Amino acid sequence: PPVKESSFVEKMKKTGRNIIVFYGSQTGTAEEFANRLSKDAHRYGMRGMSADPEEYDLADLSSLPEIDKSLVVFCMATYGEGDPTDNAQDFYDWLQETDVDLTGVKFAVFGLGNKTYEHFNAMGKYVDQRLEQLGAQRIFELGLGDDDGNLEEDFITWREQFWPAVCEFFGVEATGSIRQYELVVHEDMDVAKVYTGEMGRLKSYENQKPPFDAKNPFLAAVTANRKLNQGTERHLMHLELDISDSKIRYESGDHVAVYPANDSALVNQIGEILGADLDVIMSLNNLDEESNKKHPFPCPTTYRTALTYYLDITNPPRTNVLYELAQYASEPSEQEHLHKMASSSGEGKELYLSWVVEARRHILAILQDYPSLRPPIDHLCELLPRLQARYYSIASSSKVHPNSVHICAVAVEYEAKSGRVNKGVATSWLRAKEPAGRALVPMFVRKSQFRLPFKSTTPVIMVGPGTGIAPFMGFIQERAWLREQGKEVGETLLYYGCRRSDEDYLYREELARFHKDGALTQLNVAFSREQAHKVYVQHLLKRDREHLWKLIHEGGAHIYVCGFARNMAKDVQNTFYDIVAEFGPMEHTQAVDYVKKLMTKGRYSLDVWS
Ligand SMILES: Cc1cc2nc3c(=O)[nH]c(=O)nc-3n(C[C@H](O)[C@H](O)[C@H](O)COP(=O)(O)OP(=O)(O)OC[C@H]3O[C@@H](n4cnc5c(N)ncnc54)[C@H](O)[C@@H]3O)c2cc1C
Ligand SMILES: Cc1cc2nc3c(=O)[nH]c(=O)nc-3n(C[C@H](O)[C@H](O)[C@H](O)COP(=O)(O)O)c2cc1C
Repeated sequence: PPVKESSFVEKMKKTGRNIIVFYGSQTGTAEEFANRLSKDAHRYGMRGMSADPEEYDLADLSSLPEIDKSLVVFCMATYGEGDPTDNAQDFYDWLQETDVDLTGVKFAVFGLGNKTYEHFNAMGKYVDQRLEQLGAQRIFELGLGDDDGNLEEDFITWREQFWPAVCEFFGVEATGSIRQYELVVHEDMDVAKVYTGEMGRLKSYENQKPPFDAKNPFLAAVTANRKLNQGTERHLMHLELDISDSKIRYESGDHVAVYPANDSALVNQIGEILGADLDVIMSLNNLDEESNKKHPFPCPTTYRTALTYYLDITNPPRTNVLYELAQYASEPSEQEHLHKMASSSGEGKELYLSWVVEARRHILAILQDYPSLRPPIDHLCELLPRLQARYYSIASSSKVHPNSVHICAVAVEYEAKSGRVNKGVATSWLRAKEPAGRALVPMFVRKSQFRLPFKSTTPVIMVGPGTGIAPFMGFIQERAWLREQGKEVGETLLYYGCRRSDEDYLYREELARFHKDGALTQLNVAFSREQAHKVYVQHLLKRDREHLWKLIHEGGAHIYVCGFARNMAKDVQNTFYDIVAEFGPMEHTQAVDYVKKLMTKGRYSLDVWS
């Protein structure tokens, strides 16, 4: 229940703006595009602004025609079941209820989707179709960005054609380095007025007061951090975060989010190579005193702190960041390279995709491989995108561990084609937390729809290969609990998979116990590498087809699938089609409808992380 800002049309009028770009984003991709489009307004004699549809009354769209050459653009990402992003929720519901007339409104839509989902860019497709039905006229074709390929490139391609169309329609042409903030170094700063990594209110990390959430995370102490796998090929860990006194509620199936810190050595190095003093206390105030975002991140603060807690310094810099940096490359060929990274075709496009994206070169890596690139630290901090929270499937039951949130994660570390060893931000940070001054992890809980059945007699079929075992340790703790409580619990099956029982069989002992005690009716483990051929969880599902069909069709069984690989989820889904087709019996097509029907009925749940 946020307090809506005043009419954005009136705001546009007052600031002389004629184009507004709204973003339907969840993890910032769409926000960045909207901001990039809004910044483009200038290059064409127009003045724009970006905005969060949740903070406004979209009904005011009907007043947009009161501004000459007015235009509204929508950058929307599609989520769970072709649903809108949280922030675009009210807009979505509204578009369904309203009879409002938008005659004279000119709009354009760029959708962010993926093709590896049942409803590709549903949101974008809807916003674009609905706006026309209400009477608004499309000024440029709907953009169907695909994140399965390179969304960034699609955006660039769409955009390179968007503006010429807009210029042609409105009768305006092009006009051939604009900074969003100004630097204000502080000399006398009461130490108590300097942000040191809090996400929200000053000193909120130190003075913790409920309720806790994304904007006011609870600093949970790590009471446990142990190695889960037996071998050393990889490092899988299990942590326990104490949420006592936080008044935080959670149930198995929910995800726990964390705000990490970047590697100090990496931060230190970025400062070193630029010759900048990371310990300078300062602020970056928006040059547009009209905007609401007065700072790119909590200020005043030091660079070190920004680079440490507020900025992303590990993922590959996007085209516009490289483009704005070119100016700081004292070597011609390098300045040229950076400048051409944003090309929509040719060698320039090939270089960004192979040398930047594919090689996973972070900013420091680019500063090293292009020795002439020596930008001022403050302009860099303005260009780098914000550091995001990382999510994890809570690996414990709140009925058994009401005061603790468990995590099961695989540490990320790999060789990038850039030649260096890339480290996962959150997993490295977590791996380093020792129970000891106790080690704290800023966190919060995100409710999900991944839940055990309400009726305890209902059979549960769990499929979780590798790290996907995470949410299931909670389910098993819970089901075992329901039994201890004397209640009647139906069958609980676990289809787990790993490479070798002696390499990475997670929770081998715990699972063994649950099975012996009957908490786990069946412990089916696929050891993918203990023989020449691959053996995965679906092969076991196929093996037990007769019993699973009995549990599903006549037992009311609920199915759960969790893990990284989207392909694994598809393979598992395919096996269920075949099981249903065989024992119905029924044709493949009907088996597909049957299984997809289990989903819409809440009997087939997924928690895929890719
Ligand atoms: C809802 C949800 C639930 C999840 N649950 C868990 C969980 O419970 N347990 C768990 O282990 N993870 C889980 N994750 C993944 C987790 O959120 C993080 O993405 C993961 O821990 C890595 O984060 P990080 O900051 O350590 O690495 P980051 O710095 O975020 O780097 C991640 C990126 O590195 C790149 N990358 C990784 N390996 C390679 C490679 N070898 N070659 C090239 N590029 C590579 C990819 O772009 C990958 O996206 C879940 C994710 C989501 C969204
Ligand atoms: C949990 C989750 C669910 C998604 N569901 C869909 C979907 O149904 N359809 C689709 O086209 N894309 C889907 N996507 C892909 C996103 O729309 C795409 O990655 C978008 O770039 C994210 O933008 P954002 O960072 O602005 O939220 C999903 C991504 C996640 C993480």
